[PDB]
Amino acid sequence: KVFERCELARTLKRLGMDGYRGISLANWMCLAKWESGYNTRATNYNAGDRSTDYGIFQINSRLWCNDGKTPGAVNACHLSCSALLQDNIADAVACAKRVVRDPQGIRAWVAWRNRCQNRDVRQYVQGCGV
Ligand SMILES: *[C@@H]1O[C@H](CO)[C@@H](O[C@@H]2O[C@H](CO)[C@@H](O)[C@H](O)[C@H]2NC(C)=O)[C@H](O)[C@H]1NC(C)=O
Repeated sequence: KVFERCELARTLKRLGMDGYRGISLANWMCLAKWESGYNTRATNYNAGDRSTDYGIFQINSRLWCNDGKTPGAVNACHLSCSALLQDNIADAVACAKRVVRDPQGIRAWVAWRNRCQNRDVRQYVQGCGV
C-alpha cells in the first residue's frame, strides 16, 4: 500500500509518533518519503552485507527484524520482517520506535540524514490537519 501524504500523517499521529523522543511528525514524514515513497511493500537488498530493508521505514533485517535468511541477525524488534510488509503500519511503527531508542536515534535512517537534517520539512504535514 502506497499511503497518501496526509493519510499517513493522521495515521502516525494516531500512532503516537508525533514528538516521540522529541521527533516531530514532519520529520517522520520526511524520512518515510525518502525511505519508501510511502510504500509499505518496499524492500531493498544489499548484496554486499547480504541483508534486506523492509517497508515504509525500511527497517534492516540484520539488526531489527527477522527474515530467516540474513547472516548474523539480532532481531531486536522481535518481529518477522513480514510484519513490516503489511498494509497496516502498526507493527512497523512500534519497531521504528525501538530503533530511535538506541544510542544514535533518528540518525539510524540514512535518507533522513541526507534529505531532511537541518532542512525545513513542514511541507510534508501542510494541509494534513495534524
Ligand atoms: C541501517 O544500517 C546501519 C548499518 O549500516 C544500522 O546502524 C547500526 O545501528 C546499530 C543500532 O542503532 C548500531 O549499534 C551500529 O553502530 C550502527 N552502525 C552505524 C554505521 O551507524 C542502522 O540501524 C540501520 N537502520 C535501519 C533503519 O535499519
